[PDB]
Amino acid sequence: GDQRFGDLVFRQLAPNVWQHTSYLDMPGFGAVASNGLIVRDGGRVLVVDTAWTDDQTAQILNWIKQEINLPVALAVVTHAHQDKMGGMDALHAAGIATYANALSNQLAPQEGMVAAQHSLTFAANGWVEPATAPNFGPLKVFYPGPGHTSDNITVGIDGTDIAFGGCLIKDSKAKSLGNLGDADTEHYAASARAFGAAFPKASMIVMSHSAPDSRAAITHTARMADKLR
Ligand SMILES: O=C(O)c1c(F)ccc2c1O[B-](O)(O)[C@@H]1C[C@H]21
Ligand SMILES: [Zn+2]
Ligand SMILES: [Zn+2]
Repeated sequence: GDQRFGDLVFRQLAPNVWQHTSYLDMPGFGAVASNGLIVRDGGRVLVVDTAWTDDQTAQILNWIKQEINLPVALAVVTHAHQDKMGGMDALHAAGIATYANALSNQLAPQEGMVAAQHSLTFAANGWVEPATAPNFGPLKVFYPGPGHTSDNITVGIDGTDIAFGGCLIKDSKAKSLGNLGDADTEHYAASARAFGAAFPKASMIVMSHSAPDSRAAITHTARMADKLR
C-alpha cells in the first residue's frame, strides 16, 4: 500500500486521493513523519500541505508528474509551521497557485515560513468564504477554531469519505497532543469536535503525524484536550 519514492512515501487512499509523507530529523523528536494530501479533480491535481522542505516538495511534484501527469492547479496549506508550509518556495518555483488562511500568511515571516500567494478568509461559522477559495473543486475548507495553533484549518474531500485534520488531530491511540507550543489549550477540545461536526460523513480521518484512522481519532483527540482545561 505504501509506495517509497526517494525519501518520501505515497499511499493511495481513494481512486482520486493519495497521502504524501515526508520526514525531518528534528533534534529531540527523532525523524518525524508529516502527511498531506494529493487530490485529482478531473484534469487537475490539488495539493494539501507542503513537505518539510523545498527539496522534498519538489519531489512530491515529481511523483505527481510521474504517477498522475496532470497539472497541479493549486495547493492549500493548513497552518504556518514547517511541516505544513516549509516547502512553499518549491510550489512557487513550479508556478502553482498557493492558498493559506489569511492569519497563516500574516504569521508566516515570524515563523520562518514563506507566505502563500492568496489568503483564505472564513465566515463566523468556520466555513471558508467561497470567493477566497476559487476552483477548489471537491476541497471543502473549514476553520474549526484555535487548537494546535490559532490559524489551523482543515479540509474535507467532497465525494469521498476522507477529511484531513492536519496537526489538530492525533490518532486514536496517541499518548499526547504533540507540540502545544503555539496551541490554544482552552479551545482545543471544542475545535477538534467542530472539525468532526463539519465533516460528519468522513469515516477516514487523515492527520499530520499518524496513519489514517477512524473517527476515533477525533473523539480521542478531543477527550485528551478536555484535560487541558
Ligand atoms: O503536530 C504536532 O503536534 C507536532 C509535533 F508533535 C512535534 C513537532 C512538530 C509538530 O507539528 B508543528 O508544530 O506543526 C511542527 C513541525 C513540528
Ligand atoms: Zn504546527
Ligand atoms: Zn505537526
